Amino acid sequence: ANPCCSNPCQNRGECMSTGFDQYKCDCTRTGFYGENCTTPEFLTRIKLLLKPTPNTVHYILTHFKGVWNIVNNIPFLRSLIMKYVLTSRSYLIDSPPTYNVHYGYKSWEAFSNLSYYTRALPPVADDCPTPMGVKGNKELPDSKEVLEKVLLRREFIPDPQGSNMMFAFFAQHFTHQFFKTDHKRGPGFTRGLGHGVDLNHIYGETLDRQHKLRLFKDGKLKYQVIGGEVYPPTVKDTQVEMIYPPHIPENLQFAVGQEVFGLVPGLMMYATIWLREHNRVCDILKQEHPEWGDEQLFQTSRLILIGETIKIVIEDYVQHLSGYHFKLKFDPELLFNQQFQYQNRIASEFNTLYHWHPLLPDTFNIEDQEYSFKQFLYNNSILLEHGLTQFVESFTRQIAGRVAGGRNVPIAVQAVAKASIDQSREMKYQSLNEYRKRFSLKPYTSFEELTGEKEMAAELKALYSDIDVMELYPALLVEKPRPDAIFGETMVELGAPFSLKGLMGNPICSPQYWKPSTFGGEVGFKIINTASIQSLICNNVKGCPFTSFNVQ
Amino acid sequence: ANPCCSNPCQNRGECMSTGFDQYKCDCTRTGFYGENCTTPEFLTRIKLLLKPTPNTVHYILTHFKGVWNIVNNIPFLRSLIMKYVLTSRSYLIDSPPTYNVHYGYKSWEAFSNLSYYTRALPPVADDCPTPMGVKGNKELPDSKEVLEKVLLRREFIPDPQGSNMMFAFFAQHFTHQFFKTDHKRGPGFTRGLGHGVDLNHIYGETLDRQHKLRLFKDGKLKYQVIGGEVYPPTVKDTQVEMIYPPHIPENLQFAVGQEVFGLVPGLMMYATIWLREHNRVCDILKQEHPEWGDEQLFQTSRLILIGETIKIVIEDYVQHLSGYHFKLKFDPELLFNQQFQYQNRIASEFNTLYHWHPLLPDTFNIEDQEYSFKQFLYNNSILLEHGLTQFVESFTRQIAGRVAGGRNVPIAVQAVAKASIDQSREMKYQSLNEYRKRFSLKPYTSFEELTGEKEMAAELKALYSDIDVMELYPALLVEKPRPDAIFGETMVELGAPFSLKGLMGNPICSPQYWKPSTFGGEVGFKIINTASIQSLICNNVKGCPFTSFNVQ
Ligand code: HEM
Ligand code: HEM
Ligand SMILES: CCCCCCCCO[C@@H]1O[C@H](CO)[C@@H](O)[C@H](O)[C@H]1O
Ligand SMILES: CCCCCCCCO[C@@H]1O[C@H](CO)[C@@H](O)[C@H](O)[C@H]1O
Ligand SMILES: CCCCCCCCO[C@@H]1O[C@H](CO)[C@@H](O)[C@H](O)[C@H]1O
Ligand SMILES: C[C@@H](C(=O)O)c1ccc(-c2ccccc2)c(F)c1
Ligand SMILES: C[C@@H](C(=O)O)c1ccc(-c2ccccc2)c(F)c1
Repeated sequence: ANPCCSNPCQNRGECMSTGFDQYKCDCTRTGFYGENCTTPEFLTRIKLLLKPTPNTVHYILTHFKGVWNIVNNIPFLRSLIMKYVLTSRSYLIDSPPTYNVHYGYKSWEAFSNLSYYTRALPPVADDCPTPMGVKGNKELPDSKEVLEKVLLRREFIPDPQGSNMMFAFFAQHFTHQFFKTDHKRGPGFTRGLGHGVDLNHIYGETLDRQHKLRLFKDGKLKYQVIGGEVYPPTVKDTQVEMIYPPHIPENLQFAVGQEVFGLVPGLMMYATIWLREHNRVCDILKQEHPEWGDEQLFQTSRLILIGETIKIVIEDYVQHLSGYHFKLKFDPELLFNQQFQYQNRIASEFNTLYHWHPLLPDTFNIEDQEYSFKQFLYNNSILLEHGLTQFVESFTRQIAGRVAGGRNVPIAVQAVAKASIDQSREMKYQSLNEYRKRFSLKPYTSFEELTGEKEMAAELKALYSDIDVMELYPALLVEKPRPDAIFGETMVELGAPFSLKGLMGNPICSPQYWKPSTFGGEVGFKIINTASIQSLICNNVKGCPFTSFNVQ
Repeated sequence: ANPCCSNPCQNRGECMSTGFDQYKCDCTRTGFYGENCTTPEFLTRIKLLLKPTPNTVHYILTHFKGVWNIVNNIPFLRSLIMKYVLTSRSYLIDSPPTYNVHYGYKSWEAFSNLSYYTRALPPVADDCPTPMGVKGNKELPDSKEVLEKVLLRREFIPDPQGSNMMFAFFAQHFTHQFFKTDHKRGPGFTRGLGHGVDLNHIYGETLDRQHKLRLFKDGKLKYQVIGGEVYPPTVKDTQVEMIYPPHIPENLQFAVGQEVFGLVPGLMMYATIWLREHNRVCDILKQEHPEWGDEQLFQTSRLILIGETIKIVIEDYVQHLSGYHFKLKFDPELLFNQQFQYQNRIASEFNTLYHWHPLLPDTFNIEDQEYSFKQFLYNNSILLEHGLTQFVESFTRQIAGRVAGGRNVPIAVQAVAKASIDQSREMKYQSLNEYRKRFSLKPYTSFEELTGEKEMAAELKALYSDIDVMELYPALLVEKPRPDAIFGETMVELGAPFSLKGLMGNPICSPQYWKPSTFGGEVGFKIINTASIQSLICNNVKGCPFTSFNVQ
């Protein structure tokens, strides 16, 4: 019915219904015109003949190690490059946001309501004939079928890039401050109203909760000592609501401030590290500022840890998963002479694409022992038994699984992966090809071009029947990996834009904030500007265990 | 104690304590350096020698009517000018925000917490020796004394600019969607979490409330017919909470959606106009879109009314109060090639400066009759008796009072004006001269330079004793007016930046939103781009009564 169902408008033009059976395209600012925004303006034809493809650019970035090594030591150039990556990725995101689960037209409710995840492409109208609009059968393939045929893991497939468990758990810990689905509401609703890197997973989403985790002395977070070691305080001591199975002994119910973080020792590990880091920064600030009271110590520390997080997320985490020889840079000043919006809203599709469960192993090897999921889950006593040092050491040593390439989703979390398919559809996502087009990729012409192999492709073609109806979630996990890479094109070309906006669109990166005073002086500012995953573990973990997001 | 009390840092540099008795200035990006950021960089010395003063620029803008008349008809120039006014005003506001009642250092709580009004200058530390930091006596002059000596009105003083009661009630109606102090919390806390022009005063702040005001047919707001005329529905019909004295008859309790708007027929007038305008836009959208359902009609209409409001607020309201011969422009595209943040946060100081009660007359003349405050307050039957037409006619005819120039605050609202003084101090505002410095004005050197006269100046000098301790609120109302103007320099030089950010930093002004499809097509877009206070009254009010913000 809805004449817009076929998603006729191209190149980011917007489709609007003009009567029951006709439509119109708003080609404004697209660089195109015509009934569908398919015919290019002049300058557009040139830009197109000069735009290297994602894969081309990707090759250049992962080869010529000798040349990059030289560039990386010319500030004028490194900066010039990083600036480009930042701006060119960002113009891909709508800021301020538009569209959410319930609104496929622009609307104020959509903009104002912070409870929704925003949406990079509008949902498919509720009254379209097929789930993807017009193409395909009345019903999408059985999710159980897709799961089992192309997703589930037979034999564990290690990541060729060397991603270890430090990387996998950091990914899980970090993203879980801004992916916090509100299930009381539905998928598509978030509980993280910060919509970004505000460290709510350390400090708590609400004021009431933060106060319960706080010591109110020297700006510090409450903590306990077990052995000679610092761990978070108990639910009993703080009364902060945490999610634990009823069988968990009272002294093992840790607080930390993202309620879900008790369910995996790997999460509880980072929670501890960061808690230690905060109190560490407090002792530093208190030395430079004997006149400062409890509140400002705490507030300044949180601002510093936010800095540290972004610094590390860009220069170590992203650095690693990118595979680039070019040395990425966290430098807010690169943006001070550019058009850029210091705001952000986390997109449903970012959440969806970030379900990297293939990273998980079949057992968790905390050097010495090997634990199954059942043993590992909600079992902090493991953390206490081994200590942080063993753990860092063990998790740095263990390879995580390859994400793209198909058939690597651990059976232990199959319910999750199915849910991902089901909720994708519940939220009315558009097709894989529609998202590719949305992000300046060329659409796939065959399941075989998507996977880069023959078997899974045939299996998919039997279920979906038409490449143009292939769903976004599955395609991501099944997509042909870049050469010796962990992800395919789609993952990286949707992810980077979402990721960099959430990173750089943080108030502390804005000119008013980005100055020494903001962080208690040159000494606190340095804490941000020299932060690394390595030093985070070095300053806070008992030995000074070597780490990396990289299995050496 | 707090070594930062003396506000030693100049030119917008930030002061930070570095030990109990010493301080440091962060001169980052100010254009200055040195212990206090007082000594200019080179390019700064030049910019300074070329910066015409506010009064100079103001002269040029209000004279040469012949030249402006020519410029106003050269698009390339009008646009070029408007662009400049927009960008140059805006760089005066911190965006994203910083500082609020409780935070004089940068902090995350300050940034994240939408319940606070933000603050253009930090508060004075709770442990400073004097209220203004270091200067002045242990205590500020008695508020009752300042009120009575220089504020209260003896003889009504009409505005030399011709501002009428249409202007005064529009100002009150318009600003009361974003000035909504939460008295449960304190001054310095707001209830309008939209922080800007979101038309919550028509539609309601919450979803629950909006639904109660909605008809759920053709996108329309609920309404009743009395006589043959459209007025808002009753509290009884909708159950929407409204503030009315207990003696008000049930059929006179109107709904509208800003709970306070029942307390003045001038407010209830605009509320009705805008309600009519919404349903008018719905009938239009329904014609261009027979396929559209209730929700999208409603949502698109609200987006259009938001446009109309900003269009009118800039090209008629601001136009009028400015006194400029230059024809201001509402054109979001003027910013598309500039650095500008499409966000906003309403500042406590904006609230404070906008207390324009001097505008009010001694009696409200609804042509024929003359009502006192007691008669006018919470008395909608007046609105019913006369109708909208008489009212528009009457209010266009009646001059409002001059705001600056001293001694024009109606005795009827003296409690309010005192409150303003008291709450200013409760919230720890800095001195008038500190705010002047903050907005690139030269500080006043004598009460006599501030007022431009002898009597009130001597009266003030006896109370405050030192010009550097003169409070911001009183100074605004007492300040020497620009020539035949309603406001002085300070009012206009603080106001414009706050006002324009709130206006242009609205999502609909951002490139993604500013296109025809957003508003249901070319026909809806036009409704925005041709809106005027005149046509608003023309399309909605029974005759087609002539109006203006201007007593002719
Ligand atoms: C032992 C390790 C892990 C376990 C036990 C686990 C299990 C789960 C479970 C039970 C859910 C909730 C599913 C639902 O509510 O439908 C979930 C969601 C999710 N998982 Fe994992 N997972 C693990 C590791 C990871 C890792 C390493 C990542 C890396 C990014 C990740 C990414 C996500 C994301 C983004 C969600 C979205 C949930 C939300 O929006 O709150 N997970 N996982
Ligand atoms: C009959 C006309 C008016 C009456 C009876 C009136 C009275 C009041 C009252 C009772 C308050 C709240 C007192 C308090 O919250 O402590 C207030 C606040 C305020 N008034 Fe008016 N006033 C009138 C007209 C105006 C006009 C024409 C303006 C033009 C701008 C204006 C600007 C403001 C502002 C900005 C506030 C503070 C808003 C808030 O935080 O709630 N008022 N006035
Ligand atoms: C080749 C080394 C310098 C340039 C690095 C650019 C990093 C990201 O470049 C990306 O390339 C894609 C295709 O060109 C585009 O679609 C993206 O918009 C762009 O961000
Ligand atoms: C994780 C293993 C259990 C679920 C798979 C059963 C349903 C279909 O899985 C089949 O089995 C083989 C797997 O190697 C493939 O060769 C087939 O192509 C695949 O379709
Ligand atoms: C001759 C100039 C034509 C009108 C343009 C000026 C628009 C506003 O000019 C204002 O002037 C003040 C002092 O220079 C500054 O405080 C502001 O930065 C600026 O916005
Ligand atoms: C370095 C940068 C880039 O290539 O532009 C980048 C940023 C973020 C990512 C990323 C981050 C998280 C998920 C998916 C992708 C990326 F793959 C590359
Ligand atoms: C025209 C423009 C300007 O001078 O830059 C302008 C904008 C807003 C205002 C204004 C608006 C509200 C309160 C105080 C001042 C102004 F007086 C002038």
